[PDB]
Amino acid sequence: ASQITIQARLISFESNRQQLWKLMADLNTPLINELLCQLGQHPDFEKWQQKGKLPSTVVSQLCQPLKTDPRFAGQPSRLYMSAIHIVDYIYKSWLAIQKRLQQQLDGKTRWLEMLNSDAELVELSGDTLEAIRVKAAEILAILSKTLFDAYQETEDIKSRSAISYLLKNGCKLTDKEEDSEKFAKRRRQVEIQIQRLTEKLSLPFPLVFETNEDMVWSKNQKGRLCVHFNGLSDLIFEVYCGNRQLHWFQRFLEDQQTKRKSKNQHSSGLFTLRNGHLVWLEGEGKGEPWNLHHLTLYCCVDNRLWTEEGTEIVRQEKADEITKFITNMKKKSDLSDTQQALIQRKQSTLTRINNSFERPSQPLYQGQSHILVGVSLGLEKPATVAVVDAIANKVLAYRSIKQLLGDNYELLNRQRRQQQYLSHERHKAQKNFSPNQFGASELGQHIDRLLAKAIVALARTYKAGSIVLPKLGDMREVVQSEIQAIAEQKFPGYIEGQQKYAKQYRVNVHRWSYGRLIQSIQSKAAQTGIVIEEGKQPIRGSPHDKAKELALSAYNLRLT
RNA sequence: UAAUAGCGCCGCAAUUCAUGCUGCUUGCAGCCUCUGAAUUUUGUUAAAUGAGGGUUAGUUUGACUGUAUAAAUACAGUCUUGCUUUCUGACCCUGGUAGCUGCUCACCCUGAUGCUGCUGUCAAUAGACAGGAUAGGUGCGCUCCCAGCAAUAAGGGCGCGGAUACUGCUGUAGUGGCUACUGAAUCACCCCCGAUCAAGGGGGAACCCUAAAUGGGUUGAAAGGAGAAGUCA
DNA sequence: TGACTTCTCAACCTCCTA
DNA sequence: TAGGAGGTTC
Repeated sequence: ASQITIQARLISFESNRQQLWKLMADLNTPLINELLCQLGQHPDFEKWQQKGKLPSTVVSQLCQPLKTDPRFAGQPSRLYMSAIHIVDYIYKSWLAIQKRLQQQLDGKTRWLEMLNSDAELVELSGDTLEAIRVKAAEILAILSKTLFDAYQETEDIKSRSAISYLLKNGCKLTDKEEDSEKFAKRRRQVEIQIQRLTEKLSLPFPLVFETNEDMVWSKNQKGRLCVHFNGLSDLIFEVYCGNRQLHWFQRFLEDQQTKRKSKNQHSSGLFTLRNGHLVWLEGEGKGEPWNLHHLTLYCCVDNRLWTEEGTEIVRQEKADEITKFITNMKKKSDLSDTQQALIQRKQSTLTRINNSFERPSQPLYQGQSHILVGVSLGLEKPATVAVVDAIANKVLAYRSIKQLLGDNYELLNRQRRQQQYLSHERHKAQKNFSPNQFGASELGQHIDRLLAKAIVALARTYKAGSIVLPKLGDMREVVQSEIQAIAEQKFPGYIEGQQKYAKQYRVNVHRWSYGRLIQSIQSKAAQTGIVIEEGKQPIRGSPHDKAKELALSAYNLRLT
């Protein structure tokens, strides 16, 4: 899985864009709005929230009686299926948050009604917690996924209270056979949250085209690349890309022509194009929306398919997941009419997958993960690295933040200054204020990408097999402890001065964005081929020592 | 006149070290000369930082094929489109006229993450006019500090009216926001005519090659994953 | 507004036209 | 015969 997206503006006639704006802003988004509302008031909605799996076909079923509606008609099949898909996945994320809120409220009402304190536990249930806690401990600690699911399932007052007590007490050899505070705070926090939940119980949507061939490519008489989409072939758009992204688009036309010249003996499905959104960006100025906003294509390209050697890897992934799909469907005896069509399409792909298109030749680097580049995140130094051997105990080479961001350091300093300025402005914004993006930029993202590129390049230089990153959850405790450590480093025991310096430090050296950095490193390493493991950053020590010990802890846990 | 102190940065040291340097002794010995790391420690007649607002489908970071090359990388060949960004420059500016609106003010007192703070010129009024990013303080900034103002922090006091949730003492008066039209730059060696849902076309200069031929070249660089939704603050 | 979190990332088989 | 648009699916 190395999916990446390229983009290119689409230029066409005004009449060619008035059709696309009206078709989408007036008919396709309202279909998504109505499909979202209907999926919410569906009777089975609370059944879905209990699970994480909205049914495969439900969003489609609510759309078939909606395609013929007076206000949702005239949409191309791809436009309709895109809207359905939009409702499934846009409303997917929507109802995911929905069942978080709705089902959390339901559980809080329920836990409030059932879970109780130690005193009420003794009064109603009255079971000795040590005995049942130790029994459950010897049941689970002595595939524990089944046991954790069982804990997730047990809801009776005594059973849920005792199993949660065992889970939160350490579920292990703890000499303190105490702390009814576990389910006490459980019920208390539940009551507070149920109180809260009792009190509180201009751009159209994109066009996801899940089929690669729904975009048909052609070369203009001037040599420019052109696109027209399935369902709208009278609408022709010209690809205004950049030369860096051009070799993808020339690959699209070449790949499509190659399938044509073989009389569809080639499997679109090894295409370097997987799908493509068709969004409208936002323009500055005035005017009818089609003349202001720039239509933009967002093609998702599996970068692994570019090389011929990489294609065989994809050729092996699909030929394995699909031959399993066949066997999974071959055990059933239902033998539906259109089901056998689906069965038919599968063996068609297997036969069509062994016909190779011309792709470049690359000896994909083989990575031995024994080397462990360890990356340490903090406040004073935003990020430091340590290339350390694990079989030995020597550090091959450290690099600090001033040394990974070559010529990008002034960027870090001015980004810290900007993050100070923007935070002061947001605090000054109070509750009533104009939009707070005034003066904001994506300098933080540029730095979080420059840093990931350098870290991965350093890993590749030393043949590193893995890059180790701190768990993002432990990034508030770590920064708080680093502030404390700096405080006692400056003021030894003068507590007043320590607090004052902590305040003044938080004023200037703001918290970094340790989510975009971990995500950008995950993207870059995955693109290059370096697997990423996660360890536990040590609480104290010098940043270089913290990085080295993180890297070693990662290997120690890998040994398990 | 004053900016003390604090806090963050950035050098500059100084020391200790290796991820260095050096030596083979090949994992030890030195060394700090570069490169870093880690302290602390100054703010030099200075080193490096450096935050008023804007302007380019700017340039550079590119693809394929071949060669050298294990690779990188180099070189040659062929192609080239303008996306979204981060810088570095260069340049422009310190806006106007119209409307529509928001807030805040009887009067005190403290003083906020409050506002203001440039150079001349003419006043010395409170404002012009010229300049203009060097712009109160420190090497450089700050919510810190200094100076004025402070009704537009919050709190306290407290006069008269009307009401008996709260009002009035309030002038565009001061500061905001919005829209519409306008002012300048509209760029990447420079200049001119143009495109800007598309368009480039010309004309110079320096330099290099070349004696010399708009003969050719060259006249800043980098990075990519985008959409949607929800939650927290 | 910032920060976080979740999700998204087809494909050949038809029938139709030229 | 060679595309274009629709169809359907866990």
